[PDB]
Amino acid sequence: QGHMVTILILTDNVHAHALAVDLQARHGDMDVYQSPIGQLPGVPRCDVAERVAEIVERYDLVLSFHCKQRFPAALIDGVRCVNVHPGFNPYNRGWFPQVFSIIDGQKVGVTIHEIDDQLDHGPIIAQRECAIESWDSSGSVYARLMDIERELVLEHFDAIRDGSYTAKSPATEGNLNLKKDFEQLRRLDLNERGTFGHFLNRLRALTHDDFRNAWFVDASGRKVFVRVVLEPEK
Amino acid sequence: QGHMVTILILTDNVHAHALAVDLQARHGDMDVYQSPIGQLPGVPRCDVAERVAEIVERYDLVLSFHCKQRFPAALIDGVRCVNVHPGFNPYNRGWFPQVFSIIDGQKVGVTIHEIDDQLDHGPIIAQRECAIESWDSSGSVYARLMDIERELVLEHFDAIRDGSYTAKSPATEGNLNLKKDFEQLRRLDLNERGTFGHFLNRLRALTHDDFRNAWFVDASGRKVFVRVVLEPEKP
Ligand SMILES: Cc1cn([C@H]2C[C@H](O)[C@@H](COP(=O)(O)OP(=O)(O)O[C@H]3O[C@H](C)[C@@H](N)[C@H](O)[C@H]3O)O2)c(=O)[nH]c1=O
Ligand SMILES: Nc1nc(=O)c2c([nH]1)NC[C@@H](CNc1ccc(C(=O)N[C@@H](CCC(=O)O)C(=O)O)cc1)N2C=O
Ligand SMILES: Cc1cn([C@H]2C[C@H](O)[C@@H](COP(=O)(O)OP(=O)(O)O)O2)c(=O)[nH]c1=O
Ligand SMILES: O=S(=O)(O)CCCN1CCN(CCO)CC1
Ligand SMILES: O=S(=O)(O)CCCN1CCN(CCO)CC1
Ligand SMILES: [Cl-]
Ligand SMILES: [Cl-]
Ligand SMILES: [Cl-]
Ligand SMILES: [K+]
Ligand SMILES: [Li+]
Ligand code: NA
Ligand code: NA
Ligand code: NA
Ligand code: NA
Repeated sequence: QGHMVTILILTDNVHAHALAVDLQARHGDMDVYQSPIGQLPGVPRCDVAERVAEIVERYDLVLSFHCKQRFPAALIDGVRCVNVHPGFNPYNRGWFPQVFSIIDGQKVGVTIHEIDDQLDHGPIIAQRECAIESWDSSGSVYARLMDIERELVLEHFDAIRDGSYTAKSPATEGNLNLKKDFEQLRRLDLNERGTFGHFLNRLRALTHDDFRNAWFVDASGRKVFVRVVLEPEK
Repeated sequence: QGHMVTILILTDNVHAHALAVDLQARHGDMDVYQSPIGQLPGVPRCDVAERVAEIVERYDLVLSFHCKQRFPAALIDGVRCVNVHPGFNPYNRGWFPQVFSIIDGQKVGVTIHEIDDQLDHGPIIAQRECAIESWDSSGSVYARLMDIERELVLEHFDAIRDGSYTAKSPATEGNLNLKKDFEQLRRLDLNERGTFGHFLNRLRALTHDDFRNAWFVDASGRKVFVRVVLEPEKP
């Protein structure tokens, strides 16, 4: 690779974009793009499936953040690809890890890994845990994860740039959540039974700033959105 | 007796006190005090238990506009006393009625009644139901209760003043909740089992603006306060 690694950053996430802009300031020989479905205003857009040859020619590393789908096989063939996933691989791989970890008690955190042909699966370069508190919501754990992502990436950047790491596969496969798994959690069945703790975990997992995630339908057919506000005694 | 009725209002609640002040424009011979329990800024105090004899001598009618001090027998027995109560008697008498009605499905509303030795008991002069929607909390219901209280009082004030009504006791005793019943409800047991509906009713019942009412203790012993935000979908 040597001393001049040309880097393509791909992300649709607002925090990771901001981090990428800081990396570009440090690195220089870097372009930062979003996908055809990103919502970052003014950020150049790249359809990776259609631009493979061009990417393989121009860049020495592709560094994605919070990637949701597989890369083209040819891209993997042609160029080193690394992803930054805001989960603790291999637990709750896939969509919105802290939502699922609030519910199931698995670790959450940030994982830098090589990209293979399974989602959030390839060999791990670096990772960092984020402890979840009994008062946390999705929103509050996520803000900490974004801080962790920044710290972790900045710590390991030169090694990622230089390829001077040796990544290691996780010992187990873990589990994967899909977009549809999140959507399925949103509907609250008023007749569902459980413990109060189970229900509070559900609510706090679906609480993320003012997103209208959780809803129920009342006996008259009216939909009602729900979120919780949790505050530890101090 | 119209203007010849000399009225005392005892009130410990900001909304009820504002209503009392408004009534003072409609009726000259009316005094407004808070009890020793009140924390209303600038409002003069009257200790009802110490001042019973003078109250009975000087007034023709005593109104409790959410007075927190219990009226002793000598007061209630010696002058007509009327309560304006933010519950629908005889259901969930006593403390914070809408909290308990959100959970149990009993009616809530406002009741104006003559006072006797029991709490929120006695002949009903007027009352009005407040509906509770699936998205309501204690705070949202209570705000409507204060609007209902103002409506009902303004409607019935002349009859109340003059004692011209024919009041009727409720046919059943209903049920009574005290401050301790609310303190106990506050604490959420994480191992309690129930329906999601039942749980949401508990949380919204304990949700009232930014009051830190509901709490649980986590596995490590840390207390955590909880409230819910419910928003119905707009058409
Ligand atoms: C102090 C306190 C209040 N609240 C809410 C629920 C309450 O219904 C509402 C108003 O509270 P408050 O203390 O102004 O209570 P009031 O509305 O003045 O009524 C209380 O006193 C009257 C003398 C009695 N007739 C009532 O039955 C009793 O509920 O605020 C809370 O949710 N938590 C609280 O700690
Ligand atoms: N005779 C009488 N009947 C009433 O219905 C009545 C009065 N007086 N006076 C004004 C007001 C008093 N209302 C109440 C309502 C609830 C409690 C109550 O829960 N008491 C608790 C102790 C409360 C504390 O520790 O702060 C108890 O355990 O008795 C007390 C007074 N009131 C109607 O509105
Ligand atoms: C899109 C979306 C996100 N979120 C929360 C959970 C996500 O972890 C967080 C960040 O969302 P987003 O930036 O879409 O996801 P990512 O971290 O995968 O780039 O926002 C919701 O709660 N509801 C939603 O509908
Ligand atoms: O209520 S909706 O889910 O339909 C719209 C969500 C709007 N907000 C999402 C969260 N951002 C803040 C970042 O989480 C503000 C806009
Ligand atoms: O958090 S505490 O419950 O100790 C105190 C909260 C005080 N707030 C009560 C609600 N009012 C608004 C009126 O309902 C504002 C202050
Ligand atoms: Cl949040
Ligand atoms: Cl169960
Ligand atoms: Cl409220
Ligand atoms: K290949
Ligand atoms: Li009362
Ligand atoms: Na290349
Ligand atoms: Na008189
Ligand atoms: Na005086
Ligand atoms: Na008298």
